Amino acid sequence: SPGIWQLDCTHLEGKVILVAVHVASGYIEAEVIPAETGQETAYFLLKLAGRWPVKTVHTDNGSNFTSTTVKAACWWAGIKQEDGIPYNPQSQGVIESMNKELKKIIGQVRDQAEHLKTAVQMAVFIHNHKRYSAGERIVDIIATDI
Amino acid sequence: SPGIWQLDCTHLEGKVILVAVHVASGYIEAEVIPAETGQETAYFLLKLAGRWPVKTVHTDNGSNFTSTTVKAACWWAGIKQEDGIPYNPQSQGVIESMNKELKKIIGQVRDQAEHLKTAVQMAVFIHNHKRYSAGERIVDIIATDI
Ligand SMILES: NCCCCCC(=O)N[C@H]1Cc2ccccc2/C1=C\c1ccc2c(c1C(=O)O)OCO2
Ligand SMILES: NCCCCCC(=O)N[C@H]1Cc2ccccc2/C1=C\c1ccc2c(c1C(=O)O)OCO2
Ligand SMILES: [Cl-]
Ligand SMILES: [Cl-]
Repeated sequence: SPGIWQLDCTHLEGKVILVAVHVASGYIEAEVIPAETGQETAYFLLKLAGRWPVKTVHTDNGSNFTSTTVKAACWWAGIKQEDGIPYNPQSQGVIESMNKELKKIIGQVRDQAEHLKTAVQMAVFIHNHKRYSAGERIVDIIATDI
Repeated sequence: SPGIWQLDCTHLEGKVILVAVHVASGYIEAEVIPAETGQETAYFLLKLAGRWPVKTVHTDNGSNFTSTTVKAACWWAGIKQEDGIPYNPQSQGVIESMNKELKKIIGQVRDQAEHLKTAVQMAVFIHNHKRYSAGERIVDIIATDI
């Protein structure tokens, strides 16, 4: 549980927002990319795994699950790559709710930033600090595990 | 102490590697940028502060300390922007040692990656996982503070 992350891909302004959610805490990292490719996903996962102890990733779709580049990154970083099938159906709705929430925050900050990527990082900040906070929960969870 | 970070800028392959070090743990985040500008530094700090509880940043030079864009980002993210003058002289040497270590790791992985940015993120991963590890220390420090 402390090492479980879920990938999530959402769209805004003709661009793609790639999100990793730490399932147990709701803590997120996110980036804007031109389109979701195996290459982009692989690089994103490498970044994530260097920063937090990522044991398992539930991939966001079958293309990323199949991607040899994503598989290479998961091998390199010691990540167990799994499907993201919502066997528990309240998963769908929670990811949906998070995308809606993130887009709302992005709209609330959008005019403070020239570029979407900046607004997305502002949204990450607000989400992870919002009150415990998600940032507090992830640290506590991992510390307890260690 | 749990909230103190130090910026560090080093060079490789005609490119710039921007590093943030969590002083109490040795944990790092890093990115490759074409050149160190206020814009790049500001964006990097926004990303960092959304991901960890960044209270104080010791800036890497006077240009970034002066930059209105960096000041704007620090204001936005609630970061106290400070100078990075090594009042304690063992700071210089520790940062110097870290840059040497990072470049060594980059060389050890460089052939596994087409692009420098990938090698740098591999180096971040190896550095933060190397055995406690820096990743374990930062989590414990912050958890104790919370
Ligand atoms: N629509 C009006 C926009 C006017 C811009 C106002 C303004 O200075 N924003 C600051 C606030 C702020 C808070 C935190 C971080 C950046 C920024 C800002 C700019 C900025 C800086 C670097 C970047 C950026 C942008 C960006 O602006 O996105 O993009 C990638 O690297
Ligand atoms: N001697 C040359 C080696 C040829 C490449 C070998 C190879 O497949 N590396 C994997 C291993 C690996 C481990 C972790 C993450 C990426 C990669 C790799 C590629 C890669 C993927 C996405 C990217 C990249 C690269 C990149 O290659 O940098 O760049 C930005 O997004
Ligand atoms: Cl946080
Ligand atoms: Cl780690």
